[PDB]
Amino acid sequence: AKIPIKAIKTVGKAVGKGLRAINIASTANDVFNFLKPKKRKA
Repeated sequence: AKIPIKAIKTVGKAVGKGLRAINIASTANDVFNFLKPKKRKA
């Protein structure tokens, strides 16, 4: 049916936001620990 380009783009958008969601979630991890100097106390 008339829905090719929008078909591949639609799926590409899913995997695109899905893979990224895992990325922004992956970067948030290392980062979440990146701002943790040796301080420890307070």
